[PDB]
Amino acid sequence: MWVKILSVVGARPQFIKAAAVSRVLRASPGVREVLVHTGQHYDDNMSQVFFEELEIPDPDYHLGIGGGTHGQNTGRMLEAIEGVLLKEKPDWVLVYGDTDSTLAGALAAVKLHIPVAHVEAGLRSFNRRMPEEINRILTDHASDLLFAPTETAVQNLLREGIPENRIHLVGDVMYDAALHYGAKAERKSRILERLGLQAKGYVLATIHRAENTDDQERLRVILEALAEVHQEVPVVFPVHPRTRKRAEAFGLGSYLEKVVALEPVGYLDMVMLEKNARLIVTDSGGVQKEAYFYRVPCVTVREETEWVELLKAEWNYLAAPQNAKDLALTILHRMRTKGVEIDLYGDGRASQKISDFLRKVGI
Amino acid sequence: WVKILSVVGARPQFIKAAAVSRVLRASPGVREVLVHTGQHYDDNMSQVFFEELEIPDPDYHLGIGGGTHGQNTGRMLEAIEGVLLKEKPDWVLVYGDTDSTLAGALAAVKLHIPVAHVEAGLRSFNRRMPEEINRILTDHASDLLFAPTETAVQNLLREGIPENRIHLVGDVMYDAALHYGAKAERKSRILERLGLQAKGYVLATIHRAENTDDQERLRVILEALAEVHQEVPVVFPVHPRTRKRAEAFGLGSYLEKVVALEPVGYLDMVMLEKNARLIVTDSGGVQKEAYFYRVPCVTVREETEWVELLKAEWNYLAAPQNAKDLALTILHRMRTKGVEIDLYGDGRASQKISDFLR
Ligand SMILES: CC(=O)N[C@@H]1[C@@H](OP(=O)(O)OP(=O)(O)OC[C@H]2O[C@@H](n3ccc(=O)[nH]c3=O)[C@H](O)[C@@H]2O)O[C@H](C(=O)O)[C@@H](O)[C@@H]1NC(C)=O
Ligand SMILES: CC(=O)N[C@@H]1[C@@H](OP(=O)(O)OP(=O)(O)OC[C@H]2O[C@@H](n3ccc(=O)[nH]c3=O)[C@H](O)[C@@H]2O)O[C@H](C(=O)O)[C@@H](O)[C@@H]1NC(C)=O
Ligand SMILES: [Cl-]
Ligand code: NA
Ligand code: NA
Repeated sequence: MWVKILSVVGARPQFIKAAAVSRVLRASPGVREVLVHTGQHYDDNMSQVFFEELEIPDPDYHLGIGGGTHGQNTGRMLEAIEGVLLKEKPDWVLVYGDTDSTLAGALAAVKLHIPVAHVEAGLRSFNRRMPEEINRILTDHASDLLFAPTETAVQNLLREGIPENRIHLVGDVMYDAALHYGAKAERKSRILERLGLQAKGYVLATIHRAENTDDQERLRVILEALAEVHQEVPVVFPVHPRTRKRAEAFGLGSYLEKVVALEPVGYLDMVMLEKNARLIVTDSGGVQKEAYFYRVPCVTVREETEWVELLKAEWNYLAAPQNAKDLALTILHRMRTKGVEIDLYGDGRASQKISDFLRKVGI
Repeated sequence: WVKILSVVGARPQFIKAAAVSRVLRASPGVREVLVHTGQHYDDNMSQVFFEELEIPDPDYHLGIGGGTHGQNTGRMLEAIEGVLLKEKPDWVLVYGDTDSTLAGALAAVKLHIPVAHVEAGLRSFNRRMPEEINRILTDHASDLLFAPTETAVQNLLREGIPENRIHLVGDVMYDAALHYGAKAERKSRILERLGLQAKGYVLATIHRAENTDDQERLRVILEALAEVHQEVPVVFPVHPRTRKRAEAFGLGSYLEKVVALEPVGYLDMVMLEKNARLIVTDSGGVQKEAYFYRVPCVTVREETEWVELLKAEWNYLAAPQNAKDLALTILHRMRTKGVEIDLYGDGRASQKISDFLR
């Protein structure tokens, strides 16, 4: 009954998913966990704070890979992860989400015949210019187990020819995380006090996607829209490090001063900011869902989302950044809104469902 | 004019690329760029194809190979992208199903460079085969899928890939046989060199890992071929890895018993194929080629991706479970043939491909 299960994680949102899962595997008797941190997120506010606050053991391995092209990053990680797998020889490799790390892990494993399970499988944007879209498609096609969080994702995998018996709708482990760490956030966050905000008295924003930050006019559209909204309702913005580097390089730095621009916060503070906001504006996948978790209206600053159920339930609304004036107006309009009551993403036990499937599979 | 960059790493990919190159040189507004990833690198596994099939010197040799899946693929992924960044082609073409193919496709698609897969949609339905993974992942990464067969088309549709991205163009390896057949007739002296009479010998190639990494399977095969040899000469251009495995397991004496050769160039292979009474193989290319020349084929495997060849009775599967059983199957199939049928197209697969890229 001694099974070794190795998780590959590279970034903040993967650390959070792995926490939810690791919490449950830690209670599985006879399961040894190994964690490989690939190196993409290394700053202590992007990485270690997740390990501390979320109670995750330090990574068994730090590969320290990041900062180059898709080829460099992905190719160096593929070779580096495979080296770990030949030594650790796990029974299962878990990969999470849709980064270059995810694919590099799936691909390292599948060629060694090591069973791979994709946590958060079958999400599609249908925009292959997104690197994440390639990553999750190829990942999914290389996996033995596909842990789908929604029915859309199930349907996506069936339509690409993947057999039912490898597909499991288990819900979203990020809902487990919100459920299980909520009380701890409540008890230990002092972020509202420290910023001097009260409930329903601000708007929360995050923005980090390449399409939005790698293009000067697009980024300007966003920051100027945020500064405008700030006039009517205060705007709290924990700026991703790369979003700060890009704003700076572009001369848009002045705009961050016109809002409540913070550094990245940890999960417990993030939970309290999200729970207590009037509205959340984001280009993050995870924040989209978490907005819904706390029944706070969301605007997503993208041309599409993989989380289509949120749009359909009216909790989310897309606003591509074409014009600052219009984007501000949309944000203020949507602050007045609410979606319909509905249960998405499961019961908070997606991680237990995952654990059960891993041990009782037949390897 | 439009820039079309081809990634090739192995013998069969040089052959496929030869046929495609032949069309693209003659195309009005096409510049061709060629990347050799470095996977096959002897003269008899590489250079001989460039010389004999009139393939222009590659623009880049990456010189990668000989490591694990992780090493070869990751390093190819990094190096190929470096080339794509300099060259910025309009199309990337990848071929077959090796690690080179997947690395090429994945380098390109993240840079928004349209990828087209030459030989798309083949499936063994055994995902423990590395190339099965490679061609699945490649097909889902590509923009255009050049399928050689109906089965391949159906495989691609079943996986959700839209019919507007799927072109059944036949097989560029049929192009190559057709378009370099004369040349081979003119230049090849190998039958004479080896004292062989047309249709007085059997041709064998064996290189798949499931047959060469398993000592029992390889012994079964090499004993079977030695037995067959007693009835009708067996000629065997031995893949170098296959030689190494045979020597490693102590099976070198079975190679001595047949007419074992080193790998041969394509012109010699065409001549050996044409003129063989029967072909015994685990190669994908060679089983098709057997059919091209209406020579009965035995495939030493439990399945093949080329299922039409079994259906048409030109090919027959023979798993290497027992040396004498395998030999008897081989001798039995020598005096069979399959039905009249036209597979793999008319020899203008490459022309159809060229047209679609504009
Ligand atoms: C490339 C891309 O943008 N793909 C998607 C990407 O995730 P996300 O976009 O959500 O990145 P993030 O926003 O950095 O993190 C969110 C968390 O940080 C917390 N968060 C956020 C800010 C902060 O200051 N502090 C926090 O604790 C929040 O509370 C959240 O819990 O990578 C994910 C992954 O690979 O696993 C994919 O599953 C995912 N795909 C989908 C479809 O949602
Ligand atoms: C992993 C694997 O085995 N994948 C398959 C693999 O092909 P093959 O097995 O045919 O390799 P090979 O036999 O070394 O070369 C044949 C040629 O050599 C010539 N040949 C052969 C021997 C010789 O001594 N001299 C020659 O000129 C012959 O006349 C032939 O023209 O690689 C192909 C590729 O990636 O393009 C895949 O498309 C393919 N997948 C399928 C489905 O067939
Ligand atoms: Cl690096
Ligand atoms: Na659930
Ligand atoms: Na001999």
